[PDB]
Amino acid sequence: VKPNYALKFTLAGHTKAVSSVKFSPNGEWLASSSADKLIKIWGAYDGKFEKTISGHKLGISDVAWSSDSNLLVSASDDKTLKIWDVSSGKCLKTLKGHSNYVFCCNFNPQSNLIVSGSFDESVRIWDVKTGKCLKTLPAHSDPVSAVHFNRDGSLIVSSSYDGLCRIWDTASGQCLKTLIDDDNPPVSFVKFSPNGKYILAATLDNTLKLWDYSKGKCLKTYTGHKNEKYCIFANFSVTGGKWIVSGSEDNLVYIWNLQTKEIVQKLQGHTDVVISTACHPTENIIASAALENDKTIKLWKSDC
Repeated sequence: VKPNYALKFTLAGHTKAVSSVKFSPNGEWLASSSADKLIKIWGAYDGKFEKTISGHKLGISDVAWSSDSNLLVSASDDKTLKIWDVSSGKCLKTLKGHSNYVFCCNFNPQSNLIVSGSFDESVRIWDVKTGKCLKTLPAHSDPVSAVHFNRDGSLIVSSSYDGLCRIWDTASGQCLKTLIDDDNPPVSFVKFSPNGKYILAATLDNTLKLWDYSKGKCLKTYTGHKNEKYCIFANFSVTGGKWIVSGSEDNLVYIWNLQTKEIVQKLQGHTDVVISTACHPTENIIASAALENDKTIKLWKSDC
């Protein structure tokens, strides 16, 4: 069994590279962020433009949705994050504290906390209600590329150019596990698996790895794509067959069988690096976004 993702819509509007795409947890919306300093909201099923959200002073690297789909948080080169009310488009809070570019962000599932990572090498944990920084973790010795909470919010995972992944207890901010290989290329992406038992990590050695972080064992490896420079997001696709999905520096979306590690589809259409992909929470739909030769988001649909 293999998927048959086909292009359904191309979403144009951004005027520089598109950095991140995320489906809302209710499935209704797609949010995109860009080097053009803007967030755009689009209908998830037909790609219909909904609104533009503005206020950052420099490019945006990432966006993330609250669990109730009512808030977004964005991470900017302007050294701040902003919390946005999606309905009004208004900036509710500006999160100040990082000393350089903020690259990545996420709400916890509870959505009372935001986690962020920065070029400044720290991971910060922020109170959503007040906008205050609760903890600064001395997380890494090089830029932080990704941050993610697990399903119950009790853990955070971070990746860095220092070649490490680290697992942090949310409440205490203590490091519970450091994952360190024999060689240490930059770790460009990480997230927990749906069940929270594994982490999926990308390295700038053109490789994605699935790890049991408790046991420190690499269970699966996914290769054949191009990823030596950009911090490209990956995903577990779980609405149909169980796949791994990633963008690639050869302008394609790659899809792998999670168990066999075989490449099952390569989606062709973008004209620049595919830096972000997202999988819809209930339907077999992928959103992909590309850098400045392209500037578009594509929506793809499969029967499985």
